[PDB]
Amino acid sequence: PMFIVNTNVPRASVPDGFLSELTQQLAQATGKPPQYIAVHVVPDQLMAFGGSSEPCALCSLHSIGKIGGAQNRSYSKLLCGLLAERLRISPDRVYINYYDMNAANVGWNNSTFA
Amino acid sequence: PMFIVNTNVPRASVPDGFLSELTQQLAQATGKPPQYIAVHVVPDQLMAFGGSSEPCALCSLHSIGKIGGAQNRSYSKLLCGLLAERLRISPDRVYINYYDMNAANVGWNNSTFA
Amino acid sequence: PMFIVNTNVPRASVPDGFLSELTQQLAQATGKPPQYIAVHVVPDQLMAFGGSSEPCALCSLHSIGKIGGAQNRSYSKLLCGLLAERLRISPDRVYINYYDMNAANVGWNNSTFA
Ligand SMILES: O=c1c(O)c(-c2ccc(O)cc2O)oc2cc(O)cc(O)c12
Ligand SMILES: [Cl-]
Ligand SMILES: [Cl-]
Ligand SMILES: [Cl-]
Ligand SMILES: [Cl-]
Repeated sequence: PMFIVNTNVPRASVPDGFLSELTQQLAQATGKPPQYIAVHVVPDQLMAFGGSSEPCALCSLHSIGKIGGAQNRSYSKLLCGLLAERLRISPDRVYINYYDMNAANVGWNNSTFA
Repeated sequence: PMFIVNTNVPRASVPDGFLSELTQQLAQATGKPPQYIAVHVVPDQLMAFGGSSEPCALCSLHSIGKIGGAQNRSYSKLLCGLLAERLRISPDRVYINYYDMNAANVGWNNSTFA
Repeated sequence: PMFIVNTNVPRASVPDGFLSELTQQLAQATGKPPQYIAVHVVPDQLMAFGGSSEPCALCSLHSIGKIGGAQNRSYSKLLCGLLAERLRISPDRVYINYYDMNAANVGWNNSTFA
């Protein structure tokens, strides 16, 4: 899977080891192997949520499967919790878009997963 | 909803109030309450449109509903007009991707909209 | 069409002319004129692939049509090859998400493709 976090929180407030923690936690939550997990954090962004420039985050999780009603609720609770605890962003200032990818539409290692 | 603009226009050329203006304009255009509108502007990007690095933008609008042929035409005029007036980006150098998101696939506040 | 690459490779390692090379190669691969190809390269990103911060890339190719199993396999071989030769990124550390966009959901020049 691929998880991206865009936030207006400054780079210095992203703690050491945050990307590894995201990798390991997504491994547990999605059940996917850590070797297949890519994570991307983008701090210092020019963003607003509800018109306010208070800390916020816009995120996306793309995955071949393991996307669905109940699963996405669980990811949101896990990921919002991480963003609140580590980046001090309130969960009502976080959007996470979920994408269930067809294997034919994910390229990796000169091929696709299909 | 969520609106993101990636542009090679420099940070100093993004006028004060641009995020506030986009928020307010998207609230009226989408009919969604301003509280639900998130905006993200990413200047200073390494980008080309048609092979040239004159001002350009790649944008996305994600919304639970309020996406469709006629509505997206209206958004495109609104958003190209704003990018042209405020960022001096020609409308023929702007791409906007529109995403009609299922409520189950938008996470917010430890849960999803479903 | 639109091609985006996010990578942890530093700005200085993106060779001069890389955006033009991507423009021309994607024009040939998609069959669309270069005037309609947009490219966005984002270096120096805080990213991990498989828990490792060795060079990697997360990419997306959005196209109105010209997306499918066999085409995406061919795009992946082409794009992994360019990233490996030009950015020295191993193909097993590249993800490319492919998006077949509906004509109604792409805005350009105050209009939509539809
Ligand atoms: O060639 C087009 C195109 O590749 C694209 C395009 C835009 C975004 C995207 O994610 C994928 C696309 O192919 O959009 C167009 C919109 C128009 O109104 C007219 C066009 O000729 C295009
Ligand atoms: Cl996956
Ligand atoms: Cl929404
Ligand atoms: Cl969706
Ligand atoms: Cl679409």
